[PDB]
Amino acid sequence: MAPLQQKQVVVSNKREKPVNDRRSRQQEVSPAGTSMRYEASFKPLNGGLEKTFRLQAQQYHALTVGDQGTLSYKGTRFVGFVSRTPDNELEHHHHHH
Repeated sequence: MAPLQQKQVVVSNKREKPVNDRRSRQQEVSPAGTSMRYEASFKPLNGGLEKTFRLQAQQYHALTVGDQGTLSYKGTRFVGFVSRTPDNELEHHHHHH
Protein backbone atom coordinates (compact mmCIF):
# COMPACT_ATOMS: atom_id res chain seq x y z
CA MET A 1 0.00 0.00 0.00
CA ALA A 2 1.19 3.50 -0.82
CA PRO A 3 -0.62 6.77 0.00
CA LEU A 4 -0.16 9.81 -2.21
CA GLN A 5 2.69 11.69 -0.58
CA GLN A 6 2.18 15.33 -1.42
CA LYS A 7 4.62 18.07 -0.53
CA GLN A 8 5.36 21.47 -2.03
CA VAL A 9 8.53 21.55 -4.10
CA VAL A 10 10.42 23.89 -6.40
CA VAL A 11 10.79 23.17 -10.10
CA SER A 12 14.37 24.37 -10.12
CA ASN A 13 16.01 23.41 -13.41
CA LYS A 14 15.78 21.15 -16.45
CA ARG A 15 18.38 18.41 -16.70
CA GLU A 16 19.54 15.79 -19.19
CA LYS A 17 21.37 12.65 -18.12
CA PRO A 18 22.20 10.08 -20.84
CA VAL A 19 20.08 6.92 -20.92
CA ASN A 20 20.71 3.24 -21.64
CA ASP A 21 17.99 0.68 -22.38
CA ARG A 22 17.46 -2.27 -20.05
CA ARG A 23 17.69 -4.76 -22.93
CA SER A 24 21.40 -3.94 -23.16
CA ARG A 25 22.01 -5.74 -19.84
CA GLN A 26 25.17 -3.66 -19.62
CA GLN A 27 27.62 -4.20 -16.78
CA GLU A 28 28.77 -0.65 -17.45
CA VAL A 29 27.15 2.75 -17.99
CA SER A 30 27.87 3.39 -21.68
CA PRO A 31 25.32 6.10 -22.61
CA ALA A 32 23.29 5.51 -25.77
CA GLY A 33 24.06 8.98 -27.07
CA THR A 34 21.20 11.18 -25.93
CA SER A 35 17.42 11.24 -25.64
CA MET A 36 14.46 13.63 -25.95
CA ARG A 37 13.30 12.72 -22.46
CA TYR A 38 13.99 16.00 -20.68
CA GLU A 39 14.27 15.79 -16.92
CA ALA A 40 12.84 18.16 -14.34
CA SER A 41 14.46 18.83 -10.98
CA PHE A 42 12.04 19.02 -8.07
CA LYS A 43 13.77 20.46 -5.03
CA PRO A 44 12.35 19.87 -1.53
CA LEU A 45 11.67 23.13 0.31
CA ASN A 46 13.02 21.67 3.55
CA GLY A 47 16.38 21.08 1.95
CA GLY A 48 17.65 17.96 0.24
CA LEU A 49 18.72 16.43 -3.05
CA GLU A 50 16.68 17.46 -6.08
CA LYS A 51 14.28 14.83 -7.36
CA THR A 52 15.21 14.62 -11.02
CA PHE A 53 12.35 12.92 -12.84
CA ARG A 54 12.46 12.14 -16.55
CA LEU A 55 9.71 13.70 -18.62
CA GLN A 56 8.56 13.75 -22.23
CA ALA A 57 8.76 16.89 -24.38
CA GLN A 58 4.98 17.29 -24.21
CA GLN A 59 5.13 16.81 -20.44
CA TYR A 60 7.97 19.23 -19.75
CA HIS A 61 5.97 21.78 -21.75
CA ALA A 62 3.13 21.32 -19.24
CA LEU A 63 4.91 22.89 -16.25
CA THR A 64 6.96 26.01 -15.59
CA VAL A 65 10.40 26.40 -14.00
CA GLY A 66 10.17 28.40 -10.80
CA ASP A 67 6.58 27.36 -10.18
CA GLN A 68 6.57 26.24 -6.57
CA GLY A 69 3.75 23.75 -6.19
CA THR A 70 2.55 20.47 -4.77
CA LEU A 71 4.21 17.22 -5.81
CA SER A 72 2.34 13.93 -5.73
CA TYR A 73 4.73 11.00 -5.42
CA LYS A 74 4.87 7.64 -3.69
CA GLY A 75 8.35 7.06 -2.37
CA THR A 76 10.63 7.42 -5.36
CA ARG A 77 7.77 6.84 -7.79
CA PHE A 78 6.59 10.02 -9.49
CA VAL A 79 2.82 10.20 -9.83
CA GLY A 80 2.00 13.77 -10.81
CA PHE A 81 2.74 17.45 -10.27
CA VAL A 82 0.14 19.88 -8.96
CA SER A 83 0.78 23.48 -9.98
CA ARG A 84 -0.79 26.11 -7.73
CA THR A 85 -1.93 28.19 -10.66
CA PRO A 86 -2.29 26.03 -13.82
CA ASP A 87 -2.27 27.68 -17.25
CA ASN A 88 -6.07 27.81 -17.54
CA GLU A 89 -6.38 29.48 -14.14
CA LEU A 90 -4.54 32.37 -15.75
CA GLU A 91 -5.77 31.87 -19.31
CA HIS A 92 -9.42 32.60 -18.56
CA HIS A 93 -12.49 32.22 -20.76
CA HIS A 94 -13.38 35.92 -20.77
CA HIS A 95 -11.23 38.00 -23.09
CA HIS A 96 -11.14 41.40 -24.71
CA HIS A 97 -8.75 40.04 -27.31
